[PDB]
Amino acid sequence: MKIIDITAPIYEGMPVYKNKPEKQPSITTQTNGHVTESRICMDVHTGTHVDAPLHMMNDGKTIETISIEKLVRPCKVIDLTHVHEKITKSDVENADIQKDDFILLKTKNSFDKEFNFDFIYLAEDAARYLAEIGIAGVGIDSLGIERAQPEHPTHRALMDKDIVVIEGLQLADVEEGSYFMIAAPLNIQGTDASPARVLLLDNWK
Amino acid sequence: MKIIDITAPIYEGMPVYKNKPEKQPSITTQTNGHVTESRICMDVHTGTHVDAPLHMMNDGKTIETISIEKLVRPCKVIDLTHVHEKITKSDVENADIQKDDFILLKTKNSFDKEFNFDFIYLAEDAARYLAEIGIAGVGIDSLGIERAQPEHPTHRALMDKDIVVIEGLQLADVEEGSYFMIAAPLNIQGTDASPARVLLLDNWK
Ligand SMILES: [Mn+2]
Ligand SMILES: [Mn+2]
Ligand SMILES: [Mn+2]
Ligand SMILES: [Mn+2]
Repeated sequence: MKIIDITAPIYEGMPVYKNKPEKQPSITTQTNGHVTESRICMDVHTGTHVDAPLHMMNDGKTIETISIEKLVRPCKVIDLTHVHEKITKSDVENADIQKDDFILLKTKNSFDKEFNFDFIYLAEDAARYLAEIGIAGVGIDSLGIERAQPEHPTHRALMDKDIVVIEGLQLADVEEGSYFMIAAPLNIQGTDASPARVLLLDNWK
Repeated sequence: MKIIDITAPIYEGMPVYKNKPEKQPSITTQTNGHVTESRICMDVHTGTHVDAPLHMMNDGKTIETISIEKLVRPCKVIDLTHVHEKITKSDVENADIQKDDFILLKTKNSFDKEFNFDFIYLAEDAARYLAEIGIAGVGIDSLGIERAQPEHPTHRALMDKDIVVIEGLQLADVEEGSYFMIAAPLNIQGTDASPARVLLLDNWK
């Protein structure tokens, strides 16, 4: 029984989207004696997080409306580290991908220590498939699940079929295969996302 | 397989320590058409959270040094909702509490939906016993594990023997007995605590 921690470290200087200074977290501390107490400011879309429909809608469901039963369940890691530029319907047709599947995608982003602007992303063609195939949720090892797609069709195509999106996974030391996924978000209410601790278990039970 | 969410909701207006209005979380939201994006600010000791040795020491370990192997593991939920004022050595001698047990304390705090200044707490006599018995960790259904104790002897007795302190649990709907605990902290580096999503499973094997 090994736990693989596939969560991104949160710290000032961490890889953030487009390396934008304002997307960086701040931690303030105070030590009155031996008592050390901190406060953290962070974008909900920081490192390992779970997107909610409200991101890409407006009467969109929040983080809260997505049940823990959908996040603390079995999952399948798909190795797409052979993929260049973007994941296409081709790369996900040939994989074991059924209805109510939670698929985590290990791509060459798992191996970038700093932000890469040309990160492998889930194209609309790939997402529209995944939606009509009837997957439960998709995780990507990238802070955003899509780029170079204005009107955000990838995102919109998942959250339309209430498919939970997990961004910011660190899947370097993970082998393609089925695992017990623990995707535990901060119990934030009414928001477009929540930062998450995502663990894999080799439970094989 | 039933998950029990024993994590407090995080929202402006939530119960915080002594109702200090500065300990309240903040959130800023932005809406370019249908993209919605948020930023949270919160005390790392807000609601359900894991304490680190740093709080109550300085050479003491930060919230990245408590491994997930001792936070995502079998737990014992002990009923002490018959206890008044404070938990004592007598109150934790009678219970099936063993070395390397992770013990979550259900008390009258779970049935308090607002902060109460007279909260049940773990007293030094009890925290010392649990320290020399060799428990792996103790969870409390109060935002703080002690009060009316200057020098913080309960904290220190436990963070001294690398015993983990988990605070802010919501154990009203939780029957005394064994569970699988997922105490999944936000992966913030070099801090005195980190907010946690704590889940309880009934897998029993
Ligand atoms: Mn995002
Ligand atoms: Mn997104
Ligand atoms: Mn605390
Ligand atoms: Mn504390």
